[PDB]
Amino acid sequence: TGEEASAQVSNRINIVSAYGNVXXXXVDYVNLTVRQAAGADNINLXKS
Amino acid sequence: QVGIGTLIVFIAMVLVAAIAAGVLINTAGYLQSKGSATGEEASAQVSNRINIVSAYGNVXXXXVDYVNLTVRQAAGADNINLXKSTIQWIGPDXATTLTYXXXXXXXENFTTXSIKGXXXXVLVDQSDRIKVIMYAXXVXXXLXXGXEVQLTVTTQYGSKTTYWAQVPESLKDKNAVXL
Amino acid sequence: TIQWIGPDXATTLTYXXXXXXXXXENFTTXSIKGXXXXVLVDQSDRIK
Ligand SMILES: *[C@@H]1O[C@H](CO)[C@@H](O[C@@H]2O[C@H](C(=O)O)[C@@H](O[C@@H]3O[C@@H](C(=O)O)[C@@H](O[C@@H]4O[C@H](C(=O)O)[C@@H](O)[C@H](O)[C@H]4OS(=O)(=O)O)[C@H](OS(=O)(=O)O)[C@H]3O)[C@H](O)[C@H]2O)[C@H](O)[C@H]1O
Ligand SMILES: *[C@@H]1O[C@H](CO)[C@@H](O[C@@H]2O[C@H](C(=O)O)[C@@H](O[C@@H]3O[C@@H](C(=O)O)[C@@H](O[C@@H]4O[C@H](C(=O)O)[C@@H](O)[C@H](O)[C@H]4OS(=O)(=O)O)[C@H](OS(=O)(=O)O)[C@H]3O)[C@H](O)[C@H]2O)[C@H](O)[C@H]1O
Repeated sequence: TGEEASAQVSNRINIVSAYGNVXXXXVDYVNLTVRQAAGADNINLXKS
Repeated sequence: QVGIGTLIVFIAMVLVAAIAAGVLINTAGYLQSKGSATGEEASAQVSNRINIVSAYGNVXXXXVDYVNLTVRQAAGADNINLXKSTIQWIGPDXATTLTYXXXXXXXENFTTXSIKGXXXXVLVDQSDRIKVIMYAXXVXXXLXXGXEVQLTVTTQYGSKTTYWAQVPESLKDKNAVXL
Repeated sequence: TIQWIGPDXATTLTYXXXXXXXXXENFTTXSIKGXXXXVLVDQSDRIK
């Protein structure tokens, strides 16, 4: 319990910026650039 | 315990302060770029201007059928492109807004010719004069003796220069006049 | 069991079989992450 609780609080994703392609007159994609927060461990982006 | 409880909360508080410090600096980042751009463009609006040196036109039969303007850089202005610029024509008949027609005689458009300089559309230097060419019988009817025209040469940045072109009282025995 | 202290009623909702749009005073669970759609196995499971 002690290990998992600290992992819950600390392991976090930080979003740097967001951009998307635009065709004709409508945004057809939404892309984000993410990074792990301060002191975080390995963050798998499939179980997320 | 209180020792265990304190450490977990302390971990959260530095993260919260990190987020709080994050928004403050980044918001200042956007305001920096927006502020700097506003200062430059506003300064360019006041400074970059056009001065009309003199105006003249051809005389056929008994009607001034061209209006030619000799423009020059204003005091302290930067490059003045004459294609992205526009000129208003409040004549005795029509009241339209002319634009650049690349190469012409020009219907409802104006042309340049470069009196002096290394460009025929840009006022790069301070000593370079460009001739703005305007067709009278194309934008409207051929000007008659007395018909005054009001012209405002609007630069891209927004600065305006107004010149009132007044055809001489009598057009007898003269091939060209000074409007 | 889920207790619904709402603005009008106040009941205790129990689970019902896969019956959406007809779920009266019951609640239904549709899986979001995982193989099981009624039980949370590991930390990565998410159920709606
Ligand atoms: C969010 O981020 C995603 C990241 O993928 C991004 O998605 C891409 O957007 C591209 C564009 O719309 O910006 C798409 O580009 C097209 O497909 C590429 C590829 O095939 O996937 C490239 O394809 C070649 O294009 C040439 C060209 O002459 O058109 C064609 O001969 C042929 O379709 C392809 O030939 S190839 O290169 O020999 O394979 C090309 O883009 S490029 O690689 O940047 O030059 C585009 O045709 C891309 O498919 C898409 O996944 C979103 O846009 C973001 O919002
Ligand atoms: C305002 O500024 C504009 C700037 O364009 C100016 O426009 C010009 O005005 C000239 C004149 O009316 O002052 C026009 O001149 C005529 O056309 C020229 C050219 O063809 O465009 C020249 O034409 C030749 O002249 C010979 C000559 O012996 O007279 C003739 O054989 C024949 O007309 C033409 O033969 S050619 O060259 O083989 O084609 C001539 O003017 S010139 O070049 O100055 O000597 C005139 O005939 C000119 O067309 C027009 O753009 C306005 O006048 C200003 O008010």
